[PDB]
Amino acid sequence: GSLTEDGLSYKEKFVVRSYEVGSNKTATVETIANLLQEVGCNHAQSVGFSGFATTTTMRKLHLIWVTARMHIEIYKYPAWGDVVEIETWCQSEGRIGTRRDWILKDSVTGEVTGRATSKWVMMNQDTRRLQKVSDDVRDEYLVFCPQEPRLAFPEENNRSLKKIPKLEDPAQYSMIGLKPRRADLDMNQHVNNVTYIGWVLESIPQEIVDTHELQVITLDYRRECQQDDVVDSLTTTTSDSQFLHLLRLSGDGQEINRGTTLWRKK
Amino acid sequence: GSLTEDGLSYKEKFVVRSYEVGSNKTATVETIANLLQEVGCNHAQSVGFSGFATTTTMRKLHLIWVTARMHIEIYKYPAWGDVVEIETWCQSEGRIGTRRDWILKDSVTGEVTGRATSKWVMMNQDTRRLQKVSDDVRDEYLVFCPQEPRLAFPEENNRSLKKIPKLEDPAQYSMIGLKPRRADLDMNQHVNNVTYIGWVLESIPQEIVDTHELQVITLDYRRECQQDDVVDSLTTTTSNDSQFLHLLRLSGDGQEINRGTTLWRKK
Ligand SMILES: CS(=O)(=O)Cc1nc2ccccc2[nH]1
Ligand SMILES: CS(=O)(=O)Cc1nc2ccccc2[nH]1
Repeated sequence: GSLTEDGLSYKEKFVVRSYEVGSNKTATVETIANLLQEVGCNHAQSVGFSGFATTTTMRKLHLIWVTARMHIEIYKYPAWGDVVEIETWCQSEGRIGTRRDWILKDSVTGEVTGRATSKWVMMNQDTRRLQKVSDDVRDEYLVFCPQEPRLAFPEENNRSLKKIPKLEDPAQYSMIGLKPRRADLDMNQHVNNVTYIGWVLESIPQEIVDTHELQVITLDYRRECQQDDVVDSLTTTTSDSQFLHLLRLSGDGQEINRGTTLWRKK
Repeated sequence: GSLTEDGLSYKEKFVVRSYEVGSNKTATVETIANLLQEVGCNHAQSVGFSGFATTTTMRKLHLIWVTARMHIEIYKYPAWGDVVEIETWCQSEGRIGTRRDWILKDSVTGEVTGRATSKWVMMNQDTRRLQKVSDDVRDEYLVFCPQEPRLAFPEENNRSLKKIPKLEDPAQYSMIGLKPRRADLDMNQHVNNVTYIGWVLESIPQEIVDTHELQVITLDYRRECQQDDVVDSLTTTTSNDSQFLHLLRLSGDGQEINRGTTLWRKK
């Protein structure tokens, strides 16, 4: 991997692994999500940051970057043995936080096979309180981002910025009692954000998975699943096939995630 | 990746990923297991086989290669960003089946940081019945294996060939109600063999994990966990070092799926 000529974006190639593919022998959306996360960490390393991509000033204030929303759109999933190239860049969206974008390409043809966007906020790692981005912290990141707007999703009022509603009981489909295992944790012992995508998809029936391909997934992150927590995954068809998703703690029903998926007939 | 000069073994390098490491910021044993599986799959591809590594004759008879035992010994876990190089080769052990071995090295120093061995059997994929390797099928593989014995574990009576006993109730520690999710399945919709290693380790207390490093793991594969099965993971201490006896069984009737042992060293 490497920063591009201007040093304002990062590129990396990946060869799709045998354990990374589904029944179609093409990379799963969780593998795609893990590769986006990997190129994001490598971009942070290449410029001196750090998976919290922190400055020494944020480390002193116990401040970290946390994902608020992830949106992924796949046109063609890379097959087993194929090389996929991913370009990524960050951009501030005012005091709200930062946006990280990705573009996925086929290394052979050069065609865009997918794109992603994510919204991040600044949080005190202990109090879990959002303190919003200050000027002296903002200025430390501005030299690693382009000044002109560079958007993976430029269309006005696109799918990535749509408001997601709360699923109402009874759900059409459900997957109950989901628990994370040690392989679901990251290096800081927190549940990896990709696990939540997997948990959302657990409530999609096998008939949909076998006859359709996932085109779009949008996920909101509200609360973390704290290791010894149990998750319920709820899904209702809202339609192509569209679904509304809800992740909640098995006990009291506290919301952890809300999302939507769009699927195309094979 | 590539076959070595003699075409009798395969080598591949891997850069350790951020999501592949644990709390020590070094590759987990499940990441190591996935990388062993990947270089095994790439060795099969490089010579014409197709993750069952079958010949057209085995495909006609509905025969597959299935793991009976996996044994991994790690001296140093590769850190995040490090390149690890893995060499792998197969060798027949008569009509019983074949053995796949691995040697893990640090690409910078060249020192062996780990090694692994596995025993595989031929099974009919429909009836699940085992049968001895026929001479016509055996001959198809002989040209891709060395003739002289080449062992990752040559030792007189090494840990890789020790018989594992059945854990007796009550277990000291347990992790109940484990279920696989879609990411735990392979391309043929079966539970990936690496998931079982993860399930065994789920019953090790967090105090052991935080104060020790896993040195050896030996796992026997007896029965598959199907998509809709639920697993109970049982562990009892059997011991400077800490040793454990492990059992994976179906939550309901208590049918055994795996039995294993781990050895851990103080940090
Ligand atoms: C919310 S974030 O994307 O983790 C913050 C960030 N902004 C960056 C700019 C360049 C390199 C790494 C960067 N990490
Ligand atoms: C049970 S096994 O070891 O997966 C069968 C096998 N034996 C091989 C020899 C060379 C290349 C691939 C090979 N696959």
